[PDB]
Amino acid sequence: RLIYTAGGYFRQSLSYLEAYNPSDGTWLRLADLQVPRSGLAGCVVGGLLYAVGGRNNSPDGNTDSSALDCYNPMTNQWSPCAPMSVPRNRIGVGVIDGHIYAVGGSHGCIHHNSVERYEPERDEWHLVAPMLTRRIGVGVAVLNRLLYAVGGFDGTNRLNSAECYYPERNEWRMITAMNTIRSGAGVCVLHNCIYAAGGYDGQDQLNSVERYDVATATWTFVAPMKHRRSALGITVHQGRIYVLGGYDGHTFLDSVECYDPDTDTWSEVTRMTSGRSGVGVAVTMEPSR
Repeated sequence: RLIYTAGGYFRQSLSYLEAYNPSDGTWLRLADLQVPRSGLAGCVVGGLLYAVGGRNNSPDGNTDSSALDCYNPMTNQWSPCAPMSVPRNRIGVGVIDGHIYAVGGSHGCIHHNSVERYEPERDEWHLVAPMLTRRIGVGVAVLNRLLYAVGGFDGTNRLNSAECYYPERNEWRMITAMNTIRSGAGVCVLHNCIYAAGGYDGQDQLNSVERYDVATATWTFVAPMKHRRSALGITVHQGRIYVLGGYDGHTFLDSVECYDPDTDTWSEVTRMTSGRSGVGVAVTMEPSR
């Protein structure tokens, strides 16, 4: 029931965990991340909210993060998990069958093509087959138990290419590229389509939104957001898409926009308590309190 946003960046990495109630209007302030992190991803397995990778930008210094941390709304408490094999700033993650897949990201000057899988019931990570492409700022979505990695930055070029991970074959296969090159887009799975919203093509922050249909293996341009934004947070709540924050080339946005697929329209629904980009976002049960 609530939209949780963890971490982010507002001229320094942030610790915030805040949850938006799309009915009430309210933002709830919850327990801070142990460590401030930007460029992380969020996901939910078995009701727990996971914060994965990212980077700690502080005045004391900067360090990419391999950390996995788990938040429990019934206790309003964070607990650490076993970390990834490598730090991963600007990671994408997706969940297949109760397992968390960590995709791409960077570590200093290394641009990962590696991919690894977390099993919550054993608190253990294992490497899986690497992507065909090094991708940082990669968008990740799962559609029909397949894991898609969309766009990103390979360290030299930004990418419109997409590829598809078959968990039980353990291999990646290229699929149809998007219309638009995008790093730091919001990618999620609505109904039966993969959406890719915003991002950065190396010249402009983007407001366009496109969506992949597996059946026709085709990307179709849809209604664009109101605000160009890169490094936005994104999630799906009650059959609608929410995008949070991001960076428009000048300001760190607090704008939250909501996409209604039955009307193909975006509208602004709230403002975050403060502008930020690079947050981790996901949906789970509201805190007991």
